[PDB]
Amino acid sequence: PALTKSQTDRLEVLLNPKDEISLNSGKPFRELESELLSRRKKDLQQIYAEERENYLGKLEREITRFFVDRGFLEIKSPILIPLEYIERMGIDNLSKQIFRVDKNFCLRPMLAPNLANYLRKLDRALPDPIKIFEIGPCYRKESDGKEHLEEFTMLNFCQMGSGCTRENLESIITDFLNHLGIDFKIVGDSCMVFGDTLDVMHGDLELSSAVVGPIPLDREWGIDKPWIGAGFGLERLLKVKHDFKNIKRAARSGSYYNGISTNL
Amino acid sequence: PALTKSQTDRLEVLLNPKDEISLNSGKPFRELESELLSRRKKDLQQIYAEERENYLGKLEREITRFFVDRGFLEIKSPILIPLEYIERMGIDNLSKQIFRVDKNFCLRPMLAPNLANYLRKLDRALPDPIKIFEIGPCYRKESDGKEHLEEFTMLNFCQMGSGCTRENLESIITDFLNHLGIDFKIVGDSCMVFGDTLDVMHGDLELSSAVVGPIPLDREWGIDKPWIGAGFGLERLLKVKHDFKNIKRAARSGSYYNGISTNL
Ligand SMILES: Nc1ncnc2c1ncn2[C@@H]1O[C@H](COP(=O)(O)OP(=O)(O)OP(=O)(O)O)[C@@H](O)[C@H]1O
Ligand SMILES: Nc1ncnc2c1ncn2[C@@H]1O[C@H](COP(=O)(O)OP(=O)(O)OP(=O)(O)O)[C@@H](O)[C@H]1O
Ligand SMILES: N[C@@H](CCCCNC(=O)OCc1ccccc1)C(=O)O
Ligand SMILES: N[C@@H](CCCCNC(=O)OCc1ccccc1)C(=O)O
Ligand SMILES: [K+]
Ligand SMILES: [K+]
Ligand SMILES: [K+]
Ligand SMILES: [K+]
Ligand SMILES: [Mg+2]
Ligand SMILES: [Mg+2]
Ligand SMILES: [Mg+2]
Ligand SMILES: [Mg+2]
Ligand SMILES: [Mg+2]
Ligand SMILES: [Mg+2]
Repeated sequence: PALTKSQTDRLEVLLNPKDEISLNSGKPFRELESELLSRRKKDLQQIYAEERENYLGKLEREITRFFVDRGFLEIKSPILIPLEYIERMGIDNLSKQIFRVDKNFCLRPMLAPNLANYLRKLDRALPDPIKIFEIGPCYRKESDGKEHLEEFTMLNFCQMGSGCTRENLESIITDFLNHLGIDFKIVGDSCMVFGDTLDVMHGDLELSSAVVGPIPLDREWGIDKPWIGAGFGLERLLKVKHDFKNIKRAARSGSYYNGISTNL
Repeated sequence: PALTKSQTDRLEVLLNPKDEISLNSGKPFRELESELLSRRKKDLQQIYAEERENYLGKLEREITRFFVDRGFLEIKSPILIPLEYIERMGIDNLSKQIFRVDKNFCLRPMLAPNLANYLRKLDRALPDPIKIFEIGPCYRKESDGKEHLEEFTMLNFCQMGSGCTRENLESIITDFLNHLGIDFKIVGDSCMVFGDTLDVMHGDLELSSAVVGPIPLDREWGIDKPWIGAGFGLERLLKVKHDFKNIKRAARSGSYYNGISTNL
């Protein structure tokens, strides 16, 4: 008895990357579902007993330690931001991906504007170079796909002043991804906001877009020094680390806990 | 030369709880402002050199360790939630405090609905009792006040099954606030959502509302076991810990870093 698409979809939800269970074997659907369900219950019992940290939270904490230890100031800035920030980033009506809140606000689609404000303000107080980073939620309307979430988690680190070269930027990215054990290559790309970017690729998967300033947009933000920065999606890092087939396994969600289906 | 309200407001921004500087001394405004500015620059230089962690982020990590170590599963759930969750929590049109996103969504004003879903789902897999917690942003339209933010950070921990008594709930709260070094008392109050609550008070400041279930709302969420839970505002905990006069010092913001004005 062949499997329906609904049945295939259910078994894929319950299947984990570490499993070696074939759906196209001729085993009956209810027997495959029940076996997968029992393994996932066991996986959750082991997490609860020994490993009670959330993957996204744990990765945020790991990344935070890495950048604090390397001299970067940890920033926590608003997620609900002025809609005016969007036009001032030169996002001309990505502009269609913005989640609007009431009349004058939106959910941030990137961390960059808040971090530009911090760079400008902190340069009045802190010695050269200024090094800061943030990790937190960001929001984009997206087409349903294996690599995109509408609610995702960004890391953005940046530096302003001395040391703001492509060479140093690549070196930080290398040290960062070596710490996480993720292989990568850097490929040139372009962005309608920042211009030329350095894209950090794992296979076909874009982990990060990075930028070497200065750029003309800086004057709109009161920035007048060289700078570098890079933005990474944490759920994409987790997708790589755990070999997930769909980024939803990694997302904020009532539907998966650390890649294990909660629909048991 | 007396100080204007604008001048007073500027000096209050630059003043920290540890300062012993009188604005009503007769010192000229520009000399007071310049002295405060120089101390705040020094405070930020010391943070950057030695103490680069954000207060909200550091407190989230401290609380996370406390509850993981006590057997609670760390949850990270969506901040952007279905508007339908609001009516199902019996919030009948707090309903006016909700930030609406597009047509069918809103920014969560509490963590409770997501955690109720997790309790129900995890009870299919995990042994008794089920203990979970979340920390993260929540959103309420509020009047401008010393104790309220429109974007704040909630902790909610909860337990379902055995051990779900007022006695155990108070004991967890006591252990938690003793760990943070915050004195408190518990006072009865009422809530249009949950019914009777136990409110955790520091002086006149409400740190938490806690609830001993079960309650009739449980049937709407598939909950049929006893439960306990409590929700705490992290920025209010930081307000207490650091003696801030206004909770904005503690908030996600481009305007303060760890209680130090960024407008220097
Ligand atoms: N919708 C999304 N879901 C999950 N992660 C995302 C999403 N959008 C961006 N990211 C992550 O944020 C990083 C920096 O954002 P950027 O603006 O470069 O994305 P992007 O170039 O639009 O990505 P893509 O081309 O894959 O849509 C990306 O490299 C990616 O890792
Ligand atoms: N607008 C806010 N800003 C900061 N913290 C908040 C806010 N609303 C609630 N909290 C925190 O969340 C906890 C639990 O939420 P709850 O629904 O009990 O708040 P509340 O009873 O409406 O508080 P209040 O009466 O002070 O408005 C509160 O005890 C408080 O510590
Ligand atoms: N490449 C990432 C973001 C890189 C930016 C790094 N940091 C930062 O935002 O400050 C610089 C800056 C100055 C003026 C105007 C905007 C920004 C992305 O595309 O999401
Ligand atoms: N006192 C806190 C929240 C306490 C709730 C604890 N945990 C939880 O949400 O699950 C129980 C539950 C079951 C059915 C419907 C809603 C909730 C506040 O008022 O913000
Ligand atoms: K496999
Ligand atoms: K999500
Ligand atoms: K004082
Ligand atoms: K805020
Ligand atoms: Mg994109
Ligand atoms: Mg791209
Ligand atoms: Mg990109
Ligand atoms: Mg209230
Ligand atoms: Mg109250
Ligand atoms: Mg309350």
